[PDB]
Amino acid sequence: AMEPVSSWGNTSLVSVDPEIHDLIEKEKRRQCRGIELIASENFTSFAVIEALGSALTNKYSEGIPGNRYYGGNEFIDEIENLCRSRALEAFHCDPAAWGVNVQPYSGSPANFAAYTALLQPHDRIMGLDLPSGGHLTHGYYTSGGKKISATSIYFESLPYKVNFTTGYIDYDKLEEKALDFRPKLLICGGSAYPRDWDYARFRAIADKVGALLLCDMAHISGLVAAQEAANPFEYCDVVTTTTHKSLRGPRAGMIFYRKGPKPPKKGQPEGAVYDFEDKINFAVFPALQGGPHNHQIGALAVALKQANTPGFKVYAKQVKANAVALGNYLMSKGYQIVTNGTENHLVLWDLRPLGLTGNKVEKLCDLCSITLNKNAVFGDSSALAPGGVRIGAPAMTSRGLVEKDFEQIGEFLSRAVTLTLDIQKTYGKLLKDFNKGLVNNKDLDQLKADVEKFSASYEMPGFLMSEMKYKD
Amino acid sequence: AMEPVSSWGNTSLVSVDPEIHDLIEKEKRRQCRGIELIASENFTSFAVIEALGSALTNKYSEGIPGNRYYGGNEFIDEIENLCRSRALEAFHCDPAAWGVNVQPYSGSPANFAAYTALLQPHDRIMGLDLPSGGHLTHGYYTSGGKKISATSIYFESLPYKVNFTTGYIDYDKLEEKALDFRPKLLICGGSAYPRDWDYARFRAIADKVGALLLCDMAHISGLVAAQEAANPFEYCDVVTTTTHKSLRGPRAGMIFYRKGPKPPKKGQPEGAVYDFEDKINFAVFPALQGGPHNHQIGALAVALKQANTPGFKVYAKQVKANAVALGNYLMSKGYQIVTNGTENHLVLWDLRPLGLTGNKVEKLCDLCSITLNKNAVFGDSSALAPGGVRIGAPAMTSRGLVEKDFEQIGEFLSRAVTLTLDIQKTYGKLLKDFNKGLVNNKDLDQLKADVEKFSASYEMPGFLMSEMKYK
Amino acid sequence: AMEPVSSWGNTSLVSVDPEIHDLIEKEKRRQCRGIELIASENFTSFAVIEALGSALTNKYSEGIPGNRYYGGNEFIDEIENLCRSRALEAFHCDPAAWGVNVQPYSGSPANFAAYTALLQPHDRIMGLDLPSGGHLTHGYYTSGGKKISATSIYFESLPYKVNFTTGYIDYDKLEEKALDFRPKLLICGGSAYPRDWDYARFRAIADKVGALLLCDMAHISGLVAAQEAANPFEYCDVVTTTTHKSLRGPRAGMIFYRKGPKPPKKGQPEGAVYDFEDKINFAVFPALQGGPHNHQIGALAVALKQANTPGFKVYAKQVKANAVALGNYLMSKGYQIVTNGTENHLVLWDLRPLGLTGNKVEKLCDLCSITLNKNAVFGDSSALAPGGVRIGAPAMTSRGLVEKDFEQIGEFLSRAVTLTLDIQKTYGKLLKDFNKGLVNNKDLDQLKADVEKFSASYEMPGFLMSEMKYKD
Amino acid sequence: AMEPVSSWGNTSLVSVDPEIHDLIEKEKRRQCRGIELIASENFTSFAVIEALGSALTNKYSEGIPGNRYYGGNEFIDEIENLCRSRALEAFHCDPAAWGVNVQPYSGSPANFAAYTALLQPHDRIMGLDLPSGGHLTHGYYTSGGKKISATSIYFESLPYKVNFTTGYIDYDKLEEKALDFRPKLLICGGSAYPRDWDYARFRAIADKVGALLLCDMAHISGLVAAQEAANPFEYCDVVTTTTHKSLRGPRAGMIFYRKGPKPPKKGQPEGAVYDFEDKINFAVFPALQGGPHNHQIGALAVALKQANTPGFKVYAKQVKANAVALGNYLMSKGYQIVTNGTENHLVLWDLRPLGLTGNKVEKLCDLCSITLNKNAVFGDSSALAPGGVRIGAPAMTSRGLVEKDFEQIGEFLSRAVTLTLDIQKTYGKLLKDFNKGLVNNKDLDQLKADVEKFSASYEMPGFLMSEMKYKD
Repeated sequence: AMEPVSSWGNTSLVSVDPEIHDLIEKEKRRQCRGIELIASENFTSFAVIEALGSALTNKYSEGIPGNRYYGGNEFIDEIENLCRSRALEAFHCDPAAWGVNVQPYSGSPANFAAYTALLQPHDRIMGLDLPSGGHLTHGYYTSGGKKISATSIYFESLPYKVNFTTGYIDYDKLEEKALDFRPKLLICGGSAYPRDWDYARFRAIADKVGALLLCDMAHISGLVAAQEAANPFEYCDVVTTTTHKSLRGPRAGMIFYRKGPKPPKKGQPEGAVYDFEDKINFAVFPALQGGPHNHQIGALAVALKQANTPGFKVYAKQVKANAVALGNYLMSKGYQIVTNGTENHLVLWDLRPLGLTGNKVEKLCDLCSITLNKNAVFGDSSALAPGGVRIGAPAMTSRGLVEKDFEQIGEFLSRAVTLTLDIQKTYGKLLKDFNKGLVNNKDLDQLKADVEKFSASYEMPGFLMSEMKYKD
Repeated sequence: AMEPVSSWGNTSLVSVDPEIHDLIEKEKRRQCRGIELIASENFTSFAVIEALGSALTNKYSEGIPGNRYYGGNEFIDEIENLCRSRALEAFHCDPAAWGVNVQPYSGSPANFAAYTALLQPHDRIMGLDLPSGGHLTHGYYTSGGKKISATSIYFESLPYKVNFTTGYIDYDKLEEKALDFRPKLLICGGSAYPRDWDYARFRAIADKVGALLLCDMAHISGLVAAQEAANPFEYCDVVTTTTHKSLRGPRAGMIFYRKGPKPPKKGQPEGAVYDFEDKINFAVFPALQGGPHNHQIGALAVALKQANTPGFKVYAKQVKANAVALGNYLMSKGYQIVTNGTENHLVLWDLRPLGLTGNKVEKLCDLCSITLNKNAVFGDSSALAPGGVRIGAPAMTSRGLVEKDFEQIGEFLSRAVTLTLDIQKTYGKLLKDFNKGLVNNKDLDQLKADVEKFSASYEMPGFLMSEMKYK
Repeated sequence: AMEPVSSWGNTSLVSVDPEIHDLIEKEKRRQCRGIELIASENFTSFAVIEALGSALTNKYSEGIPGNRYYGGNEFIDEIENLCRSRALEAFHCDPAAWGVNVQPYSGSPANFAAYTALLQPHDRIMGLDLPSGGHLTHGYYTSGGKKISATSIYFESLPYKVNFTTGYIDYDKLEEKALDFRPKLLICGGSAYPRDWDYARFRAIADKVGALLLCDMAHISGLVAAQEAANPFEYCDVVTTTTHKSLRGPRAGMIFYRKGPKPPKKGQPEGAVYDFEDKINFAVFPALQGGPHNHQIGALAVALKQANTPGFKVYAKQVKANAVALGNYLMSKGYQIVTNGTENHLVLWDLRPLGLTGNKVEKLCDLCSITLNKNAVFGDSSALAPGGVRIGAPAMTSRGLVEKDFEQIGEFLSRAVTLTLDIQKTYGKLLKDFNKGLVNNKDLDQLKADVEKFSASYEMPGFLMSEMKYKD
Repeated sequence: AMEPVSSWGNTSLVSVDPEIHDLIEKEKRRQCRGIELIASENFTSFAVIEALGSALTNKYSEGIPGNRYYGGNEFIDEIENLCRSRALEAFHCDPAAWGVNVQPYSGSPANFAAYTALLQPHDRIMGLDLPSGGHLTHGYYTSGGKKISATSIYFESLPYKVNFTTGYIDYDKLEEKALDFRPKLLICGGSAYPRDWDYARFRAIADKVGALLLCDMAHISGLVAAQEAANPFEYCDVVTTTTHKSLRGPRAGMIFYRKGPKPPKKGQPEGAVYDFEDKINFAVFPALQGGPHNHQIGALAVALKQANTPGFKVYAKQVKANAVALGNYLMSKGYQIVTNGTENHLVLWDLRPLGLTGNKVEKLCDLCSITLNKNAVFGDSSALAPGGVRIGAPAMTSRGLVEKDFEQIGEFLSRAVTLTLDIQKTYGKLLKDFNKGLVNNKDLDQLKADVEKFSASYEMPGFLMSEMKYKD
């Protein structure tokens, strides 16, 4: 006789699996007690989480609204239709001119499905170089010829770079490379670029070379929705994105695409219309994915309602103000940040004038509950180790921090790199020598204590600190 | 001034987004007031759902445990390590001989990651034909040459088929085709095959052509774990799977791969070891995916603990017994099911002797709250419309139903097919004429009321019916 | 000062390069003192050879008539236009329905240019399996997965086979395979098939799968021109060929292609015309080849004028009659030939009922001035060594031999096989042991003397035996 | 009842095919009554032509010497062995360190076989841009992305260019592009570059990216053999070539390749040996070609003996001296040539200061029996039409012309461009209007008469003007 539904199927997690419950509670405390500066990280809302953890996971719904493979989809269809319509609203798109597919499981699935829809295998693609701040999904191969990204495995990629002196995208060199290489797809957007993008110039270049133009706005999508960044939809054919990061939603992806008549073009028929919609939907399903994750789609619909509010626009402004305040604090102490400022959510800190690598600063910061990541500076790939760190404002801004709180984060960071220099001075630059300073270091222990006391004093979206298992 | 954190960030869904809360409540009612017979569907536990909706969604953890790109992953690592060890335990794998990657976002990403790891672009692949019960991810192109599956877009696929007459896999024709085509990868496993798989013969055939052998056990993984189906790990190089369907977990995928010393093969260096682990891990990340969905991984760990219990084995046996009881009931009424029985969780009902297409039955059933799906029968890819339906036992067995209950489902299905025949008699075979009978049909109305009364009488996992909005 | 023009530039070969002159003279003697049974070989006319060795080699003429890259092509254009129209005439083609490109350097270039014109890289192709009598250029990979043919390197091939019992093409199994594999191109034609081809059935199969249909008629082109074989042009979209072999011309290739209105079809616009011409021309140049070999094209024009005569049809009839006579002779001695006959220029002799490999017979025959070649039988690839030999009539028919002379060739072959059996009896079946009987063998010596006396008694086209350096 | 062998088979071309005989005679007169300035053109010897037009055309010899598929090859083997040894000797190669395959049907087949042997489909290749003086076989795709060369269809090509100001190869931009693109094969060699090549620098660049280094020496091979050009074999892995053009042989190709121990390198296993020989032979046959053209191989053997003489070195010196004399003559009259000189067999004349396109000069020259061709200048591809012409010295040098005679060619070319300007002045720059001056133009008729009288005063290799049908 089967174990009754009430026993295996309705009992709470704490009773069914205490081991996993305890680990989630330790993770909740860790999220409270640290300074989260990873620029792709955020803390999403309880309401998002409630839709994410729901019976929507129980429904297979292959196809799209109106064109499903089987039945029972009356309410899945309303949810997905509402999610699509809220996505277009949040990004201020006319539905007569733009559509969206909200089924991609995450950002990288969204990008590969866009490529699969738009290109043939082996077609040429250009994206921002990884050491210049691009993302793996935009193409990456090593100097030894090893194809790392599946984009470089299944297509033919060539990167473009920032100017090695200024840290800005070298638009003239990109134009020159694209005229030589003739990509079928030109990608803009990136993961570690501290300035806004000139989409109008990308459109000029794409038109010269005959390329499709795609923007991957994953890192900045919250700023785009809030009209706190340049609008890629004004110039790009397709726009991909994650829904987490600065949009503060669940982990998922979206693909936006143009619809309707095409703008006037050289020697090509009158009345021509875009033909992206069917290709993109078909690439997502049946080509690449299986059943949608309807709980993710439901949670995304919640996130998009939350993003299309006056409150979210104030958040987006504060994210930017906090990044500027942190960058200015660091610069005031003599530190050097790439381009000497920022226009978005992140700062790139050049550690070479300190004689440090980002590997050392990242390792020491992680030991005092500050999470950031090493990052190449000025597009360099010849340095043994990356010469900088990337630091982002979205996550701590979501916990209510404002400029003065980010200036205190700046001083914690200044303390961290001072300790890092102290270790390197005492023990040396070699990592097995540097590691000697990371154990039994009372100054490091004290910085960890200060960081955790600071972090633990702010609110937290998504769960109630007052009810968590580990409150200290 | 920013909105307080508590306002946007801690308020419940019912208050933040009443529209979406209301649609989830309507869907909750729909799930426990219908007869869910879609063979890939199941109803997972509240414990899984609680880990799924958790703060684990807030952590980026690119890499694998012990080799992460970022810091702060001390507890993510413990969760993923526990998930991996529980997956190996559920499927009775020696960790010295098998590893697993639990990051694939779903079943289809798991398969494409496995192909990326093991194959070069345009390498040849063979899998069960979609009309014979295979899955899209095993390859599919149309008679017109259109490449539908990404597997057929980026690789070179060729399907193998069931026997036209018996409905069993034709292993002799498969071996003949594999000798001619010389796949680099032979895929076993399927989505609509009602019998178990001769893995030993797949290994014999793979060895004759020097192919890798992969089993996609997505549909039967719960039966495999409970040792209620033959074990593909005994013979396959790699096993991919979903974690929902018969395994009753979250939507996610896993890739299992051999590790350690290889068994003897002529032309193989003494001491040779498998080299799958690094290639599979690398294909998942950095090649294809980005950050893992750690809430899925935590929820999967819960599901794998629940699966590795005596209770789950009782469930898996009951799923099979319910599928048999339903198949036997239909055959007792004179209906025809493919291979005249089943060895797993599903039954294929051949509707051709009735003069009915699968879509007519699927449509009428959906209007009386019975969800199944049309399905080709005996590998047929000529017929205008599929000639059968596929019915699965996992989801309703999860609501506590046993053989007698599945015999009542059988009577509901008999009534549905009778009503379909009645409409076809009166309005005709053209779908545009048939549809006229689906409106203002008092027989159809009554069948729906009966089905929903029936479905209402059983328990429901994952949420409390006593708390739902629409009772 | 430079060497005077008349010294290096006008002096005869005999004086400029006595070493090569001597070698050509030894090869001329070899050609008219042996029995040439290689089914792909012929002996061409002096008039072809005079055009082949001419000042036409000095002219670069990239492009096609009416559309060259260079000037100075007035007379080259006239020659190439003549050659094209003579090609269409020789194969009874309406020039409104068919065109031809005569620039391919040889047969294998003609095939690859056709694939490049018609297909995308990695498209699927089906041709007759090499062990079933197909050609390497139709696709060939080993059981170990080694891609041997460029066709299998750059495209995706799958072969079809003869019936393993009867030796005929298994058309039902071909249709079954084509429906599964769905090639974009189906190839017919072969190098070692003793029967004619059911082109109507290939067309029915190609239409069922939507394939283009190509005939590589290289081996039988002279028979086709003479209307002594079924006409591939009635059913195939494209026909490729060598111009040597049974057509008796220089070594070159041609690609014929349909032009003008298409036959009725589903989903095809009314008034649709074939679109092969520009693609095939462009594939030959600029895609694959460089300057045409105008001496080849001039020599080909001569051969096509010679092929379109009553006398050539009599020759083609005689070729067939001689192959049948030889096959009948062998069968009357108890030997076995595949399909128990022939309908074209060649015979496939099954040596397995004699306990012999084709390798042994080919080697002993070669030492006795009989040239043929080993060949698989009944499509077998599992054997160690091929179990048969292929024998063709075109070359010795060109020296004037008729049925009774080919029956004498049969008796030489019987003697050769009897000698091979005697050697195998004395020295063994292992090839290394067998070879011991091929040195200082009195009966081998005698058979060689008799073969060469026989061969020397016939006329020889292409050069004057009365003027050659080595007459005895 | 066959036609007698002597009738179709031994009768002379003049009797068998008067139409073709007549056209070859017209082409013979055209060759020795005009000024041949096509830099890829030459006039080969009668001795070469005698081997080219010979019974060697009758022999199938698939395989290589010592590894043939069937028999009868005793003398074909001696010829091909002698051809290969004479090729290595003419290019001063140690046969322990270099091998050669002499079967490629022409230059473009030689290149594609080398690519098939060395590379996988879609591998990256870099070669000199067509507008910068490269060859189609090195890669070519249009600005619209149309893949023109098979090299660009089956592989992934990217060109490098000359400096737009100086006309020399821009080695710095080449190294920059190779570092970004990471080709598997770097190609040097070209069709319209007037300076020598820095092979040592190409090797430095190839080593930085791990590429193979191939030289296509087709245009300069006679200079390389004569040690009148830098030696590509010192630095390249593989060298391909035509055998016509400056080497003055038949139309054929060769692939040379290193063998034996590899030179020391970092990360290179000790004792490493080259692995090209089998891959290249196998690519030529069976992968790409069928039977060798043994008449081309014999004619090539002749040409290689003629090339390895002191007389040929004086020819190569004179070719270069004649190109310099012509370039200096044009510069003395105020014309501009690219790089202000030449180091090889050709000159590039920049017509832009005159307001002329090469199209107009080439067409007017063709009308007065001067054959040259238009050519892009300084790597420009933006012009509506090329701004230069390319002029080569090999063909007229082979008819015995020396510096004084090339200065008369220079004055003839000055007269041609002066008349071209006259037509343009009176009718206009639109080629539609320009053509109005090319008919019934008295100065144009007189220049033609002066050119043909001059040309008739020189000797002619390959045939006897005293025996030709169409004398003056």
